[PDB]
Amino acid sequence: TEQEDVLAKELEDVNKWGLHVFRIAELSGNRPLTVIMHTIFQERDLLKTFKIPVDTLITYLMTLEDHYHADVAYHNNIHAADVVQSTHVLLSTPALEAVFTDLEILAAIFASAIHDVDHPGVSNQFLINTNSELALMYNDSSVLENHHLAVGFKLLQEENCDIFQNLTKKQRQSLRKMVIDIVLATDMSKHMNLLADLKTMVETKKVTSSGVLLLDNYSDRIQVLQNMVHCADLSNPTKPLQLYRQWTDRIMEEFFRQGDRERERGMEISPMCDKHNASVEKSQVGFIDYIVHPLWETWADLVHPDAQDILDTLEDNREWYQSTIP
Amino acid sequence: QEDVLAKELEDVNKWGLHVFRIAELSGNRPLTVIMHTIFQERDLLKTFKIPVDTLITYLMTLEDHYHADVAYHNNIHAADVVQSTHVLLSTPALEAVFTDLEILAAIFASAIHDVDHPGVSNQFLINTNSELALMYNDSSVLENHHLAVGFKLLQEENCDIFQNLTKKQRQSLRKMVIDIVLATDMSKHMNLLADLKTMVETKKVTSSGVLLLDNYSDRIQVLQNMVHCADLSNPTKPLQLYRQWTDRIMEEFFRQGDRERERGMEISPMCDKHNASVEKSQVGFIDYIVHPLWETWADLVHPDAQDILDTLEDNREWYQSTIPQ
Ligand SMILES: COc1cc(C[C@H]2C(=O)OC[C@@H]2Cc2ccc(OC)c(OC)c2)ccc1O
Ligand SMILES: COc1cc(C[C@H]2C(=O)OC[C@@H]2Cc2ccc(OC)c(OC)c2)ccc1O
Ligand SMILES: [Mg+2]
Ligand SMILES: [Mg+2]
Ligand SMILES: [Zn+2]
Ligand SMILES: [Zn+2]
Repeated sequence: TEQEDVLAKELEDVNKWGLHVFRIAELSGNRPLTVIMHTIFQERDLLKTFKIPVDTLITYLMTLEDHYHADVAYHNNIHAADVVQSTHVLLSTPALEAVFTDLEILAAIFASAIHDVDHPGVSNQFLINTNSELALMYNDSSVLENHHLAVGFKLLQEENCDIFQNLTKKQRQSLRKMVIDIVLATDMSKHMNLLADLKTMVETKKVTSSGVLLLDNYSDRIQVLQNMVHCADLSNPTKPLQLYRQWTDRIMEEFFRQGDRERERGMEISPMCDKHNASVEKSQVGFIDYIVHPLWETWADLVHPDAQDILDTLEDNREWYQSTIP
Repeated sequence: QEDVLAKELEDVNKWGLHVFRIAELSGNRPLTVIMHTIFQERDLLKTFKIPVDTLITYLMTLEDHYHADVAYHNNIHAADVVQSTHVLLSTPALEAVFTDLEILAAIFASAIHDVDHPGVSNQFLINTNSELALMYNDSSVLENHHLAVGFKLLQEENCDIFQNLTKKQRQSLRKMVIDIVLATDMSKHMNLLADLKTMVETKKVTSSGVLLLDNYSDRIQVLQNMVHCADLSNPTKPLQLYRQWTDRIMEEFFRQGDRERERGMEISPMCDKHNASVEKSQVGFIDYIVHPLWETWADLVHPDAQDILDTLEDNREWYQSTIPQ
């Protein structure tokens, strides 16, 4: 119960950017997704709101967590827990106070939890180019993301796993649609289109008399949730450096293992996946400059000035990686 | 009785092929015999080095994955859509538009476009929480499944009709086939029609009247609308054919409505056998869907679709006359 006390203390940071998610994974016995989701559901009163039995929540979360691969270095249950917790912090931003309903909040957190389930540790392009069964099933289109949704939803049908058993039919239908719309938007090939649309929304943004974002139709509401989860998914370089560097080590391992499979198959090796011709530091600076900072600066504009500290951390971490190059 | 079948197959280039007769005379293999005939007529076996035995083995296996107990979405419909696409690809206004790989993709897409169809709609599959809708996240559920089956069957023994295509050819063909079949999702009708109207408004032609389509986006949109028109071509056929298609779709609709009734769900439009108006539904279908679509097609290929449009308007007038005052 001493370990349990230490875990509880660490979970006190669940509302903070920079939670010690790797320490939570160890202290929880490799159940970071289960314990962070349960803590967040308690913090947001979601079990009471949606009449979710606690044993059903825990059973589902444990089964979902089991369907992340413990043998992939990056796209595992720790990444899922991190994206869940990051989405939870973004949802609490002052610019969004009272903007989303409880069902939308539930959808965004559930989408984050399932968004990479059963990820094999290789990209959509690799699955397409190797004629995989997954790419055959999904017609080369959002292959991974369609699979993560189908698994996340199928698991609700296992014994004592239907956490949505007490929602109305209309609530379940709406939640299902929003979860699909959010996870499909995490397909990395959609990033540019998603950001272009977010930029349009910032350029045209409306704020209520209370100072919060005005979102008066489904398209705008879902677009904000899609970009929120995509920011959470691309949040590693915005975290304190000791967390960011562990994420870099993990993604590089997954990339290099994919590159080794590509090399052995005589395929051209994907960018950043050739361990014999890699520049990890240049690759992080490029990732920040071309992808992560454009996205996060736009998100920070949407919610100005709420995300200023996050953006400042991203910029400091860019400067740090750059300083290692010369 | 291969002589009568060969005679019937001599009409493979004509709108109004006796496809039901062919289905009967071929021992319920219209898809195989019509695909084979078209591949010969277009010299596709030589062009793509397709071994004839592989072609037949694949076609028979694909045909077997259409359900024999579904009245409309079966192998006869697949064969009809194939042959209708084959005729549309020969529209004079489209001469020189499409490459041989694009022709191959449109015909293969038509052949597979409804394979393994269970005889119920996407909305039925979604609202019944079916395994198919769970797999495909409620999005083009049937059409994703038809593509996955159609491609998976190429992996059966002696079924890889594309074995001698180059690697780039196979990649391009696969993408085009996916783009075409997913566009056959009926819920996309208005979007496709909009694309088609835009292409008509901005159409570039030679001084002969031949369409010039420079970019892939425009050409795939033409092929999407072409296969969609073929899919929605029953009311533009000779009336004796059209009336058989109406009988078949109504049987399939009513069976869906019977399953819906027994499961106590709301019965979909046209699916309630105790409350149906078959003839009014056909006139409505032509007025709101098939005629707008085919008139826009006819504008795109003006004036080469005028006989097809003529037949459609004749058949509309006939069905209207069957509705009493
Ligand atoms: C959307 O843009 C990109 C997407 C991708 C593929 C993504 C994926 O599939 O899993 C994660 C990958 C994003 C990523 C996360 C953490 C990183 O470092 C900690 C990192 O380093 C390069 C890259 C690569 C490069 C891109 O530019
Ligand atoms: C795109 O618009 C619609 C689509 C649909 C659903 C389609 C489908 O899934 O299978 C075939 C159906 C089209 C169809 C074909 C032949 C017909 O009669 C010979 C017919 O009669 C009503 C309707 C129904 C109504 C529509 O208006
Ligand atoms: Mg993902
Ligand atoms: Mg279809
Ligand atoms: Zn992810
Ligand atoms: Zn069809």
